[PDB]
Amino acid sequence: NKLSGLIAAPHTPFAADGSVNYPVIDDIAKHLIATGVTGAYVLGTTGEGIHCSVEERKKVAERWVTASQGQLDLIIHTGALSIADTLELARHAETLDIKATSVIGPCFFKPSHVDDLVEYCRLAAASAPSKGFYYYHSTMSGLSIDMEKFLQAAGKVIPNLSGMKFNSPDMYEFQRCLRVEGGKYDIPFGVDEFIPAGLACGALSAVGSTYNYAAPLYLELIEKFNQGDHQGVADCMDKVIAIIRVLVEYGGVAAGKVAMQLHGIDVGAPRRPLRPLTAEQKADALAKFKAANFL
Amino acid sequence: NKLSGLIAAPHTPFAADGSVNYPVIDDIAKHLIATGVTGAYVLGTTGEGIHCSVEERKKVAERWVTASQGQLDLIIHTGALSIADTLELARHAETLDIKATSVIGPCFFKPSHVDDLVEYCRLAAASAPSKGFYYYHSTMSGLSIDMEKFLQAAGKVIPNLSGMKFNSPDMYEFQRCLRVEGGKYDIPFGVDEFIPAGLACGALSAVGSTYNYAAPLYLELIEKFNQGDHQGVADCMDKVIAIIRVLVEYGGVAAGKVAMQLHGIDVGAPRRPLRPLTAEQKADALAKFKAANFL
Amino acid sequence: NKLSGLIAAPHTPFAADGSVNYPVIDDIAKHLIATGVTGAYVLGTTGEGIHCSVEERKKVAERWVTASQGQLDLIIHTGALSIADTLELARHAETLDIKATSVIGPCFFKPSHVDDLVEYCRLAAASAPSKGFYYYHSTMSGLSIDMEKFLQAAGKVIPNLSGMKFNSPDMYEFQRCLRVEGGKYDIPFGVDEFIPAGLACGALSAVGSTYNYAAPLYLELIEKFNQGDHQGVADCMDKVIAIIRVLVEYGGVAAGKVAMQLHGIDVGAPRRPLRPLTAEQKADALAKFKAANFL
Amino acid sequence: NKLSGLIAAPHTPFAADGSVNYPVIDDIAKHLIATGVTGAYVLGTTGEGIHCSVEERKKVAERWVTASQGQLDLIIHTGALSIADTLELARHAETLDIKATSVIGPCFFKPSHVDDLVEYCRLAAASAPSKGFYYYHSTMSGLSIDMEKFLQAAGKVIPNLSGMKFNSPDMYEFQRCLRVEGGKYDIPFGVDEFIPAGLACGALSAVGSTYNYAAPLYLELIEKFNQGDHQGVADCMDKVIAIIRVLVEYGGVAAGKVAMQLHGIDVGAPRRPLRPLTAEQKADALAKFKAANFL
Repeated sequence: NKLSGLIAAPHTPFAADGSVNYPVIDDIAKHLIATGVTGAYVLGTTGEGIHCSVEERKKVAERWVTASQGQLDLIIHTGALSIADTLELARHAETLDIKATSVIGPCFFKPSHVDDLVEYCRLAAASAPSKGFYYYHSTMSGLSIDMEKFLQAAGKVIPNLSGMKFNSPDMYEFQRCLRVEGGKYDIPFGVDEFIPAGLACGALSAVGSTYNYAAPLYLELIEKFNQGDHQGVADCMDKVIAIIRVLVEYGGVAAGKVAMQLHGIDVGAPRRPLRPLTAEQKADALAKFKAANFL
Repeated sequence: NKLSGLIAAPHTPFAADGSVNYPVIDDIAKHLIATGVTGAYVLGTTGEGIHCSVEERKKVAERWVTASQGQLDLIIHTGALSIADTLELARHAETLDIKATSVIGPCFFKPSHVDDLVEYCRLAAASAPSKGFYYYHSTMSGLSIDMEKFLQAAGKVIPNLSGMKFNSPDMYEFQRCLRVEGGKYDIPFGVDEFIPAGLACGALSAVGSTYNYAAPLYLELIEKFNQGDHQGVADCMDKVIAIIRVLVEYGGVAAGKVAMQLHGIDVGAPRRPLRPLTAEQKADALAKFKAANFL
Repeated sequence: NKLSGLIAAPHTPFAADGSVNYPVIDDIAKHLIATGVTGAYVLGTTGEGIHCSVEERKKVAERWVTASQGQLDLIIHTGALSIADTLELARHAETLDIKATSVIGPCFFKPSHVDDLVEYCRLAAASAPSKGFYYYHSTMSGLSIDMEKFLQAAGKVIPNLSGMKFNSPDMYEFQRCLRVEGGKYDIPFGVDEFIPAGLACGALSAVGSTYNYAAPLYLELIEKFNQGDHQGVADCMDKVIAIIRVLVEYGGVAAGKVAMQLHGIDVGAPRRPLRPLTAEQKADALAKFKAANFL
Repeated sequence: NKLSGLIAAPHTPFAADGSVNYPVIDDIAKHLIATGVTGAYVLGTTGEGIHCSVEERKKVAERWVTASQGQLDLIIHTGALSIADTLELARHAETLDIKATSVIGPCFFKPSHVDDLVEYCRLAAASAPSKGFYYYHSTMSGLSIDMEKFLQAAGKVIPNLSGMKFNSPDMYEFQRCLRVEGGKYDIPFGVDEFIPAGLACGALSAVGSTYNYAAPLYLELIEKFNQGDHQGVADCMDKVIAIIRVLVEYGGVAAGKVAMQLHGIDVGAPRRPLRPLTAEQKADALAKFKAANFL
């Protein structure tokens, strides 16, 4: 069963001292359900998964299950630089009522051959075997492996392979991945500000940080696209562009976290090494988000 | 005013000894006109302009004017690493019945500030003042200058600025450039294998190498896209993808030059430093182009 | 007290099933002491620190203390993508009889401003305050921050700053770092195959993987350098080059681990995602190490 | 046979309007001879060769022959993006009383295989067959070809191959190149700010821009290095570092051109696309050069 619609990549909320603020996960989940989002990609980049300890990540995933009350497709990102940590997280995720697990490409010792990336993913997927498995392809990992070649090789050895979260501007590679094995795999599209391109290139779902706080804007864009209203799509993209400008100026995680206050949710600052916003910067970011006129 | 439809970036034909084979330009131009292409972007990357001497480039541009008989919008790429060469080529282009001149970003001493790239373009545009002027933005130049900021700054000091040929996968930047100065500028889209993305993001024209030999395929794709026939676009992209695979395997210039034989035109090998294809490779490339089923 | 001489960056030994083989740490330590190495940089890149869990890393550091019996300067790399993990590791290292802790630059969310990298390091250093602190500068982290600027800023806020392990070919930057604050800081040089350059540019110590199994070769090179025997330095570098060729062919961690069998120590395979060597590759690597003629 | 000592890479002097100011070449050459420089690498990066037209480059090379009166080893850089230009420049250089020609790696269509770079060089060397031939390896070209493999392959098909100008921080690669074919080839070292590293790694000569105006400083550094006076080398490098800081702040070509005024020589501004210095910046750069205390 492939994903559909908008899947948020939610933040992990931190208290003033940087500890995980677990009850605020309930707030985020309720907001996602209310705004038409169909799922959550948990503890990925936007969720600062790699900023949390193994024990924090287990507790965050458990809280997402209880908070979502079966109303969201849940995908748990279990990736970490340590295979010990990854497999421990995968074994825990296997005990949860979730749709799938996922790992991003290791970004320090960078796999440079298809087979090496496949074997890393095979281990993670085999530790959560009764759940689906998505590779998380991100340009932030800096890998040079072609994702069509990866998907073809991984499909032969990972029996619970579901597909790939695609965080890359390479729309040619995206289209080739959609065609692997006769279209078998699920390739949720990961670049929010490319959404007209994703739709035109065959995306069935999109996973992204801005759907945490601007999902109705994108649901309107999708409807205008389906209705052939090209001017309406452009008008929606005026507002999408205005959002992205704030993320570029102030940092995607930091500014996106501030944006949650436009829905009454204080998810705290990012964790170091990410830089927090000053009070002046937070007020400027909120003002620019409001001027974007999407709420 | 603005370009429309498909603009081919034609090859420069070389004889067996590597000299320019000027009469074959007549053949290419007749083919472009016959297949519905509306213009030619001359002596760019596909045309190996930087592989030709100043005197060769002057004669090539003259031959395109004569060969096209007023039936193609002609844009002459005048860019070179030497400003002396660039301005000599621009002064010559100013004497020709052409639509516009254009320069690519200098790729050795790479401009790193907006104003530095603007001043280089300003000199080139001012030597062909009565023609339009397109900046050629290519990721091959390796510059880190944002194209929206460039276009805003360039518009203030280049009075014949027409816009920008956009050879980059950054669809967010593309959409911002389309919006500069209330949509004043012309931003032809340069990434053939992204054409559904470009169209969905507002492209009014496309400029590319594959329109030299597969224009009917892309004309059909554009028709299906304008009709909202999403499956039709994907079916066309099956064939586009098959073409691109051959260019990736054998080299874009080298394989595209071979593809011209499918229309009876021998444009020779690329010039060194580009590598020529062996007889066996040429035959394999032609077989793969035929199997792509676009003719 | 600045480091002196050769500091090995030891491997972490794994058993056949990938678990940590703690008693083999005793073997490595005894070999380092016997071959004239003065210290160990523990759980860095060569030690696959980021491949181990927090609990594994604590136990590995404890074993290095007991194994070394006060005969080695010990520097514990505590860096991890999670600040929670890093500070937990630093708090544990503070309880150990070691010289210093160290963190590498975070490589996913890459700090792009000096102050942001400084604050990350300040937190790690302040959790092991009674030990020295070395920043681990590695080109593998992909950061664009100038290390002289970093050291000048970090010196103002990190009171236990000792200096920097310098794993970069930028010998100009290296020389500037040696001069910060009148030469206050310790800059162990991290590129083994550059050692003549490091010596000529003022290095007082070198930290590296090849000193695990080839320390006498480099001790001879250093003596020849000090004695003005330029031909002897070149002759030693013939053998250094032969070693590096094997690391390039088969992987630095994987081939270096195999090299430990030339001293009777089986440190196992690298952990995934690093690729293990086949039996045929291991035999070829050992044969090439022996042909290098350094043992 | 092989170069020795310091080889300056001289500037090309431009008049106020950007035209070549040929008589100032006489001034530069007289200064180089007076200060003990043994050769000139002409129309390379520092000489802005790729900023000059073919006819300008011919006349510049002719002026260097006349101005130097047989007292400098002359190497003419003939490289250009167009093979037509390169071979025309090489044919002209073959008529001159010079030591060698040279080409830099093409930087737009980047050769990615050894044999492709070899064939480009082979053509350029074969058009000036009675002169030596140096490949110019520069990281500015952005090629990923290993220079030892290149030199081994090039030696088999280029009979007048002399060696390689080495502008890269990879001292391991440098040392391997020095060893090719039993040490046959000449590998002048191109990174001024690394000169202690180059000397320690076997350099017999250095080619660089700062030897245009600080040759006595580097002659003293070489003397101290050959004496094994490690503190003396470091004291000289204090002044080298101070020079390099000005080039980093204001641009290597732009600031180095200004530095020629410290010897009474006005070589003008760089050519566009390089940015000129304002009057205030020129005065600040000259003050910083004077404070470096090398004159």
